[PDB]
Parts: sequence; C-alpha cells; structure tokens
Amino acid sequence: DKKSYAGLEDVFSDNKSISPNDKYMLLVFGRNGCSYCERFKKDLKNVKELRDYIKEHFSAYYVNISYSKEHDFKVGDKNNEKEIKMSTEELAQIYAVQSTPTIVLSDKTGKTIYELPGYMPSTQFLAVLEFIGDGKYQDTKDDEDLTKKLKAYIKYKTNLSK
Repeated sequence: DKKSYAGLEDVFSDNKSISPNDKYMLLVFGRNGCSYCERFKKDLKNVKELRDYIKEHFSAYYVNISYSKEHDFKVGDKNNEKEIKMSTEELAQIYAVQSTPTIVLSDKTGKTIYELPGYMPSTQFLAVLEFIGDGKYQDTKDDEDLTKKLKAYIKYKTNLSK
C-alpha cells in the first residue's frame, strides 16, 4: 500500500509504473515488520541533504514485498524502451531480492549500476548516492575498480562528516 511509505510521497513515485524517466533510478524493496526498512525511511524523512539529493537525481520507488501488485516496468534507451507488466514477486526475482531492505541503483536506461542488500547509515548512503548521481561511477574500469573507488569515496565523505 501507499501506507508503506506514508509521508515520503515527495520522494517515491507510484510503483504501478516503474521507469527511470530520464533520471537515475532508485528501487527500494521493503516489507512489513522490517526494522531496518523503518530506519531507512526515518533517514529519508529526517536527513534533509539525503532527501533533497534523492529528489534531485532519482526516480525512486518503494516496493513492499509483503503484498503483490502489478507493476508496469519500463527500461531501455530512448530508441528502444521495453515495457513489461509484472508482479511484485517477478520484479523482486529479476533483482534477486533476498533480504530487506534491498536498494538498487540504476542508470537512466535502467541498467543496474549498484545494489545494497541491506541498510546503510545516512552519511555512507548519501555517499553511495552521490557516487552514482554525480556520474563518478562512469570513470571506472570494472566491477572491482568501481567497488574500490566507491569504498574510497565513502571513507572520504565519512571523514568529511566528522
């Protein structure tokens, strides 16, 4: 339900239609009775820098796997967008969701860039979001180099926060 993210309608668009819509895409898989999902939402509410950053750079969706809805999922570039109707369960399966919260960050074509299978405090999480949102990920050689640069960037932002 929309109740899954009550008060965060400014951040999350209706998940009946999921697409990057010419922004980076942020998909959060959550569920009922999930204390880390609750902590994640409180961070989004209360850390204005995090909230503003997401609203500026991301099309964001909160998918509650405690329920089953139909989602119109639209990815691909401008020349060829693929639109598929899928269930909550099929959407989670595509992303291989195994735990909640799972956070998926994708580019404007809907290509997965990075995934966090768990909660991360707001300082570190905003660093991950900037690494993707400012395009810094683009200058990396591979998955290993991206991970290494991202981890560097997070420590840097951690030093900065103190």
